[PDB]
Amino acid sequence: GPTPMVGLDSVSGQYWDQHAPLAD
Repeated sequence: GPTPMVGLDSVSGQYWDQHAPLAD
């Protein structure tokens, strides 16, 4: 998903996915 990290986001192939104000 949209956050500046890596992994999890296997529904769009992107850079993290896990809600909290760096991960939203």
